[PDB]
Amino acid sequence: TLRAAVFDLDGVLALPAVFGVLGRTEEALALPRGLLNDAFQKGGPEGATTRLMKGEITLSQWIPLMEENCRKCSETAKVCLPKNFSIKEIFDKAISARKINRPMLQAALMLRKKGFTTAILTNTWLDDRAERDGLAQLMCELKMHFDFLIESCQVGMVKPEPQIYKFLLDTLKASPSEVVFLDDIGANLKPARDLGMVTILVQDTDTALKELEKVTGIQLLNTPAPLPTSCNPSDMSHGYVTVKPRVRLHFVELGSGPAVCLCHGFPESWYSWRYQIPALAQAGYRVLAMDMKGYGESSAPPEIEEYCMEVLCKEMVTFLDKLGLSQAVFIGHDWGGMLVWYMALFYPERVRAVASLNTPFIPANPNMSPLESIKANPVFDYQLYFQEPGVAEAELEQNLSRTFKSLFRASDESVLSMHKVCEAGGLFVNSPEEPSLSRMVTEEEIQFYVQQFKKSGFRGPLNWYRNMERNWKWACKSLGRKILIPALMVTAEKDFVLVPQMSQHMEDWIPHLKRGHIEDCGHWTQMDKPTEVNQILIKWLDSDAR
Amino acid sequence: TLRAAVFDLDGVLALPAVFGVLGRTEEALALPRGLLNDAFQKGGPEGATTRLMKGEITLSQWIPLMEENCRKCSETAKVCLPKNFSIKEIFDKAISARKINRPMLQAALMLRKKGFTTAILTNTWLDDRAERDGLAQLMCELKMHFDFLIESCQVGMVKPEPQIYKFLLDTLKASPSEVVFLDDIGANLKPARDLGMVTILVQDTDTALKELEKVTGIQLLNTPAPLPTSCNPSDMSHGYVTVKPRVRLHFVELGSGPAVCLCHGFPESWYSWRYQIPALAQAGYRVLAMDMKGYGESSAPPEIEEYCMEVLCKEMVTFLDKLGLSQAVFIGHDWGGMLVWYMALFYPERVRAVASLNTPFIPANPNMSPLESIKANPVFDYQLYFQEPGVAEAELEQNLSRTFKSLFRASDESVLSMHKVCEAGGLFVNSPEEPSLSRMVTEEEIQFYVQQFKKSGFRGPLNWYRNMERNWKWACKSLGRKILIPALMVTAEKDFVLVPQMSQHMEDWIPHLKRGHIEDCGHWTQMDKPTEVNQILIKWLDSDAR
Ligand SMILES: Cn1cccc1-c1cc(F)c2c(c1)C(C)(C)C(=O)N2
Ligand SMILES: Cn1cccc1-c1cc(F)c2c(c1)C(C)(C)C(=O)N2
Repeated sequence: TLRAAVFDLDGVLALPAVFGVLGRTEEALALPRGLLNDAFQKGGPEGATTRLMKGEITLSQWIPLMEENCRKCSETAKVCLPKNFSIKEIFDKAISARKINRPMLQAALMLRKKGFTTAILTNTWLDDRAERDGLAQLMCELKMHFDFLIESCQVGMVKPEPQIYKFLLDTLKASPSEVVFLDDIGANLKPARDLGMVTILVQDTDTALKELEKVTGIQLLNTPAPLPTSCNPSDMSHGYVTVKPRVRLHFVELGSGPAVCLCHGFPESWYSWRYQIPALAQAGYRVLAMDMKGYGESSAPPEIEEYCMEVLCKEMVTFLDKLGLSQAVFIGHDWGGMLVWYMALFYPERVRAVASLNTPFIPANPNMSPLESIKANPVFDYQLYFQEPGVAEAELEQNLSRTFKSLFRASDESVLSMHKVCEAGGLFVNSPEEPSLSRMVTEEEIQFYVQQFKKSGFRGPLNWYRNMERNWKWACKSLGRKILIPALMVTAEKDFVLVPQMSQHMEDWIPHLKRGHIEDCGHWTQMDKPTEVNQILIKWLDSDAR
Repeated sequence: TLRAAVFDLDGVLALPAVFGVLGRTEEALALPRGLLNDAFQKGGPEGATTRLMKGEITLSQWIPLMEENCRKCSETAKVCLPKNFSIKEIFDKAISARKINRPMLQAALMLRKKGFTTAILTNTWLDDRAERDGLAQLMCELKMHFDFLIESCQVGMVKPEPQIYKFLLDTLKASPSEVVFLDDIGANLKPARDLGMVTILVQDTDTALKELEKVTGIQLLNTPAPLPTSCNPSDMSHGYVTVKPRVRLHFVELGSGPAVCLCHGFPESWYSWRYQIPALAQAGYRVLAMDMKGYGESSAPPEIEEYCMEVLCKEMVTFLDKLGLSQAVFIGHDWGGMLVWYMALFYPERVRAVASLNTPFIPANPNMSPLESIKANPVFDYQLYFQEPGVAEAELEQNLSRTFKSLFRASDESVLSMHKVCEAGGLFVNSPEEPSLSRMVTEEEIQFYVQQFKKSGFRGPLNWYRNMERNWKWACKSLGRKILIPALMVTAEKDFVLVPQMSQHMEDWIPHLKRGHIEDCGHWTQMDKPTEVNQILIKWLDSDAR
């Protein structure tokens, strides 16, 4: 029975293959067929290319050796290479053109999801070209999805030498009959077959996957669209900044490029952005996913006033100061969404661009007390229930698993009434003791939230709702302003509290506002519709945040 | 007696002042004298500019109000503004041209060093212009050096209103006669004087500093060249990455731009780069200063083999993988310098550029055992003393303060023999019990190293020297290679072990090698000659690492 799947890189996980460009170049330059492929393999195991693949020499050292082989081959074939003939130019273009073979990667991802050990085994080189970063990026993206990456230039062995296959088997800790090995080079398949491994000769991806599906008995073709890559908390870089003596802020950090600061809502975590973190970093951004004040590994002081918007915003500015960041793009959800609009209003110099999921920008009404305003809309009753210190803490802390399982549900799964929370005595009075697991979350994801909330509970988080008067007074100072920096408002069709219609007057305050809208999306936007969130954010970041 | 110094921003800490550009524009466009300055102040406390300075409106909202005032003023003066007249263009240029008044900042820095509380008090605006980052950067650089920053647009008050001066005094927790206040606007000085503060009307910086020196009795002009900005450990962003189950790497992080990974030597810390961290981040780089494996907050497993170059380099590659970085520039010192050359040789795709301080690149000699090679040069005897597990640990751990005070000394202060360390029975056998403090370090800096080494001691650090055979075998695999990526070798004139002459054959292996050389510099390069190190690294980074 199979338990391991091994994939080649060139022509398998990445397309188009380089040997294809050797042929394509021959045809474009009208050179004899096979001339470049012949000069590339010249000397066989004793040749320049084998030395390169074994890591004896670098790619830049190899380039003139290939040029000499090309001259030798042309002399014998009684032809002339063109005037502007350049091996460097040919390989730069080929490497740059090679992209991840997305259906092959998805199949590798599905096999690993079903318990397979996966590896990439590749004949590759030590790339020291000025343009080497393109390939470093491709390898980085690919390698994260596999248990092992075995590179010929690191191990000093190449396919089709028998020892590299023995090295592979030892690395996998598997017998040959337990392995499926995919390669586009027939000669590189022979030793794996001779050892007793299941082998697939990859020409077109579709046929290769049909063979792979047949042999593993796992559906790989025609599958439902997969979710984006998520985060394993123990594999992330964890950052910590002291913003003031008693307050430290925790964040998770991934990628390079313009800083993108993600601000979660209530009662959440940096982990609420798990589906966005890998995608935004892959899109070319340095992601900083916060544990907002009162949450996770960030400090949670007990005082109400520590959670007013003015204090929270000041602390986020200090956070940027201590990291040496003059700006960040601020993306918020729920309470995080409210905070980011206020960052844009009070600290526009520090905000590269601003985006909110669900939370609209609504200016303070200077002619009405904030308590009066909240009372006017019945959907906001939960916010009145959250007022009295200790009441909501007791209900939410009673059974953490029940709390998160009852809260984190899709629009067509909610056990929460929301109407008359105070009158009914709580949010969960008509909710089961042992809620079913929502289709959005796994038990493991629920337990992460349970583990995080064991540290500080719900006091700090609830305090975000306990500064209505304080926030109203501060917000009133901004009434003559407009938000004129790049801005995006993302509405969720099925958020029954933060309804899309509530955002309708935003253009009055944010004339250049851009929008996104997610159909069949509830309150927990990032985990409800991660693919759609990623598409909207990446498109907006690339056009408006640079 | 004075204990607080307050500085204005425009025309005091930053030059040239904006009001100067209003005058300069008038002259360039041959407009009536004072026309633009008059339209700028139009309406006094009731005008557009006061509203802007109080934070009622943003800079982008203010621009058309200023345009209207300019039209009104021109109509009255019976003149016409030019065809291409633009307030936005005038202010963008002015803000962009304004730079930090370096001698004023140095004086503020000296006063704070001598126990003064320092603050910036400024009439400023909420900047939402597309080009706002330039100013966000300037404010960031400036604010870090002061106890307080009071901005008119945040507090809703402006100079010369009396309340802002009362707010300042309350913020400083000081009586008026205890404050010296510097401003380039005479009208903005009057309320501070009326309260009883010492005031200085800033025209030219030199005269302002003479007045400031006279009143405080502290030398501010003609001072010796100050050291670069250092790091306060509790004010840094601290990062943590698990590279494998039992190994976590700690780093300090500052700035934005291309990733620059700093790798210290033996027996050091991320803190050895304290003078480089702020300077490189200010130069436009994202600095990652490591605690190398075995040190500080990084893991320190006991096994010798955990510290061989192959393992250390693999872990640094995983470190990049987990942070989502395809490359970093690697800068090393001592053992860190050896590691970075090997990163360049084995992982060139992951190394944007490579630099070493003191440590030359010397290829393995395949015809001689590494132990034989070390024996040939008497200056390397300390490395033989470090071989036997437990011997050097006992001496180095006996008295941490004595260890660091004896080690960290300039070339003309060393109590260390280095000749016949084994024979004499130790490095400190002819060293005092209570060494004097070297001119390079403070007692506080020594205690930081003492505190760090209390966690794991010297086993992990010494193990870096205990892999001669293992490193020699691995290094031999790279003998056919050349380092062809951007590289810098920095020699230190007075390093008596890693002598400049030892680097003389490097061009044979690194043909495109760039060099730096520091006169009167010992082994502890970063703290010995921080200004010179900063100059060399920044110049090389900007030309070769992008
Ligand atoms: C955040 N929160 C805490 C307790 C209850 C909520 C909460 C807040 C909302 F905006 C919202 C909801 C719950 C549902 C799912 C009903 C919805 O459709 N919108
Ligand atoms: C790093 N180290 C640990 C114990 C002793 C040293 C050590 C290493 C050196 F390369 C070196 C020195 C000490 C001095 C200061 C003599 C010098 O000029 N060069």
